[PDB]
Amino acid sequence: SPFPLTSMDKAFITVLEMTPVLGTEIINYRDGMGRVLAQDVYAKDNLPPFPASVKDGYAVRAADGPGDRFIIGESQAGEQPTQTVMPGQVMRVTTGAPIPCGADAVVQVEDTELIRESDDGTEELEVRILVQARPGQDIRPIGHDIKRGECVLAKGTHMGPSEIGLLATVGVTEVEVNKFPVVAVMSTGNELLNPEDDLLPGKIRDSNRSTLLATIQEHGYPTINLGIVGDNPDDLLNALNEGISRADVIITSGGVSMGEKDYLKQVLDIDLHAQIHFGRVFMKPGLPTTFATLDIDGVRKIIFALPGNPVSAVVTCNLFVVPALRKMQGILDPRPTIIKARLSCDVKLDPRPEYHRCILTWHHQEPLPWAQSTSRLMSMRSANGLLMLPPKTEQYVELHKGEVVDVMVIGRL
Amino acid sequence: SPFPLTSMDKAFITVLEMTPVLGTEIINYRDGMGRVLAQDVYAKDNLPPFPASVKDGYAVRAADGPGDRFIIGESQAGEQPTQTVMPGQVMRVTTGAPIPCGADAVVQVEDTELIRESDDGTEELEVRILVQARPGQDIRPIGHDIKRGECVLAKGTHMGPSEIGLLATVGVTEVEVNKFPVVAVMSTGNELLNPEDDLLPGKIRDSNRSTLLATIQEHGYPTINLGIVGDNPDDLLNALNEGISRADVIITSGGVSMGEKDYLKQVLDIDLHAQIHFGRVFMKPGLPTTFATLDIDGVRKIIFALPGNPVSAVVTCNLFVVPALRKMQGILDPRPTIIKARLSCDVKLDPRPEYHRCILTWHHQEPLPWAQSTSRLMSMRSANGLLMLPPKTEQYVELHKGEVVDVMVIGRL
Ligand SMILES: Nc1ncnc2c1ncn2[C@@H]1O[C@H](COP(=O)(O)OP(=O)(O)O)[C@@H](O)[C@H]1O
Ligand SMILES: Nc1ncnc2c1ncn2[C@@H]1O[C@H](COP(=O)(O)OP(=O)(O)O)[C@@H](O)[C@H]1O
Ligand SMILES: CO[C@H]1O[C@@H]2O[C@@]3(C)CC[C@H]4[C@H](C)CC[C@@H]([C@H]1C)[C@@]24OO3
Ligand SMILES: CO[C@H]1O[C@@H]2O[C@@]3(C)CC[C@H]4[C@H](C)CC[C@@H]([C@H]1C)[C@@]24OO3
Ligand SMILES: [Ca+2]
Ligand SMILES: [Ca+2]
Ligand SMILES: [Ca+2]
Ligand SMILES: [Ca+2]
Ligand code: NA
Ligand code: NA
Repeated sequence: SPFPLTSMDKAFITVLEMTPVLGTEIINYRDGMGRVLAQDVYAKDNLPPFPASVKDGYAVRAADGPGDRFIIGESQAGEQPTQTVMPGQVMRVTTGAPIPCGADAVVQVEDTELIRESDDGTEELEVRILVQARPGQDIRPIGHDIKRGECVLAKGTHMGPSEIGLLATVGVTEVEVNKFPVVAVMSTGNELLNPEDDLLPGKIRDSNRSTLLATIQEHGYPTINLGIVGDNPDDLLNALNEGISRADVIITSGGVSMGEKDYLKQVLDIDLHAQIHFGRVFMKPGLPTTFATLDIDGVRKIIFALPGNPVSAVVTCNLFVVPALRKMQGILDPRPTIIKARLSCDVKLDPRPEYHRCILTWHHQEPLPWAQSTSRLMSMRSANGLLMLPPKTEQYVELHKGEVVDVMVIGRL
Repeated sequence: SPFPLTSMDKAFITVLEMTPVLGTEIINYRDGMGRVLAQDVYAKDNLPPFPASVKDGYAVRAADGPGDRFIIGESQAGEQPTQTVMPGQVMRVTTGAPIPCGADAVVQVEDTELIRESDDGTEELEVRILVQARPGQDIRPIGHDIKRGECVLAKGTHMGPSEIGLLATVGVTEVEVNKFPVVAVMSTGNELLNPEDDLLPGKIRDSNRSTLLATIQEHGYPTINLGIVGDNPDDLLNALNEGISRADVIITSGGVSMGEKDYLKQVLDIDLHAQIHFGRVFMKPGLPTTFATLDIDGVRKIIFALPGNPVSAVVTCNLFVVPALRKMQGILDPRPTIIKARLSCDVKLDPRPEYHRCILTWHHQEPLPWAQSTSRLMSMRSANGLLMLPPKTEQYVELHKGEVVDVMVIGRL
């Protein structure tokens, strides 16, 4: 128009406020990594479901005290005992085996001495108990860890390996979760060739599509590759319509500044009738970043039209797209983690808030990491942070090596 | 035997020293996430491959100075111009378009005023240049960003999205990388049922297999599910032989303490003829953790026999297995990231170094994160750290809330 310069705060809040939460589906628990539960999950059994030994040793009567005992048998892991321990008797137990009737404590083998075994040294017959056990010692009573009827996982839980293991424990193998967003990515520009092409005069290879798709995939979301689209409104409209049909989220790059052949914003508004919430952001890089929604058939589609410059595209993808995707897949607080780190070099501040990929490194002595902006060993590592520099003011015009700055985590630390 | 209590330092060093690096394979660049390059990668083209405009504006002769100029045409993105700019002339350019012959600078449109356009307002004819440009301004010369013949990625680089984008840029779509390890996981114990089973007397559901497989999958490595194996040497040997055939790494859990039906270490030594490098570790939890190698047909197989206790299994998997897998897939320094964090509560120290899953959280004010050991909102989050508590000494017997401790990162922050 030009569109108003939207502040970074307002643009980010607008993305989260306008992005929908996807519907739910039932999945197998093994497919639950990174999913958010849409239901509370309850145990239908006690854990342990029988009183269970914590130790290799003997199930005893605490009231017998220390002394010499006849071993009446062994409680085997996986088998309910049938014998009752009576005074002067014990039963051998292993870790995880059930406690027999008549015993109220376990004495670990280290607190015993063997007296007699069968001539074939395969059976223990008599043992000396060297300690006074307390009732209940080294036994997990029924339900000690989980009780039947207990809610073991709450709706809203963002699951990792231990939550999957908990579902396995309680036998809840099918769970309701939010869907993951399907994200379509297209590149735009008459100068672009595919990565697989040799160069032709006036042309370059499309890198943004690969970088953006890889970024989305790294977060676990399914993607659709919509290819390269030329700088013309008909082709852009057709590609957007395909994205809308096939995906929940459409990411484009290129064609969002005010250039003679930058058509995306016109197509979004005039042809698609999408609502453009912002078309410029007061940020460096990323000035022409554009965010639109399209409500069709009771469904809200999300469209990010990112800048064409490759660094701008990947930075703005991490700032705006990834948090939106996290909200869509049901994460209750979708904001990225921000950590404090020390600047590795002096920096002159821009009037705009400025963002730069960096590598966070901890030195085993120092409490704060260093942020090295993108060495023989550092060239081996991928960026895992986005430095977040404050706007310059009449007071603060520069920051110095060692000073503390905010860094958004964008990769595995 | 019992096996010697191996110090944590020695056990960890032994794992890394004895673990092999896998062989290489050629992959498509799109499949490169998390891979390590086994070759240097070179650009075969310049970037840009033509002198490219940084701006929407006009390609000018700097020597003409400011003034009124005839527009002789437009350089289009993706098209080599054919006209030569002569004195008193300019050519319209867009960002990324080639600079025509005869021009040596770009003046952005904001530093100009239009004089005349065609009656049909679709063609600019005459423009006022308001600034004195410097030769080269707002042009990326050929090779400014990447030069033909330049090494753009070194062998040993652990690739993320931006490295994939760089491969796309230079058109190197096939790259040599280290293989990922195939990791087989089995559970052991006569008391175990599958997650899909209803409980039977004396039995519990196998959770370790799910938790361990999910942990490995979270790191991107292919897995093989070897199921549940009973406490008997024949079945254990057969399952290990299947793992050895199908996988690079075999993980078991259970059956590694000194109990009457704990057979794994006997099978590994006597039947498989594997070399057990350690069979106990002075750590809490994880005392019976076992690490073995098996050299067969010039190939080194890796076997981790982890403790059966579910918390021990997941802790020891993160401490020993994940670093080994990182070395196998070619990461040069496979050690996890260790960060400094503040303890959320007082802790009594054990004679053994102690490890506990926790959640790291940053508060937007404070420089160090807090480590909360595994709240309405915190129950929504998965563990992302492993607290690393030091052994007790005659001097240090306890640590207090707020004191700084080491935390190993085990999840996305
Ligand atoms: N997919 C892409 N891969 C690599 N470079 C790109 C890609 N798309 C655009 N570019 C380049 O980025 C720069 C800006 O492109 P442009 O389409 O003008 O972005 P915008 O108009 O959104 O600011 C140009 O140099 C252009 O060639
Ligand atoms: N896969 C599993 N899932 C859940 N619990 C398990 C699993 N394997 C073993 N356990 C339990 O862990 C505890 C220790 O098992 P055990 O086989 O004695 O380990 P180890 O001998 O290696 O110390 C027992 O209570 C046992 O039932
Ligand atoms: C409202 O926008 C402000 O908060 C936001 O939330 C968080 C918690 C998360 C990171 C970051 C968000 C990605 C962009 C906006 C900035 C700030 C400008 C951001 O910083 O910190
Ligand atoms: C040699 O073992 C010591 O260093 C190791 O390396 C690092 C850098 C990485 C984490 C951790 C490793 C997983 C276990 C051993 C500890 C220590 C006991 C560990 O701490 O810090
Ligand atoms: Ca363009
Ligand atoms: Ca443009
Ligand atoms: Ca067992
Ligand atoms: Ca055991
Ligand atoms: Na930009
Ligand atoms: Na253990």
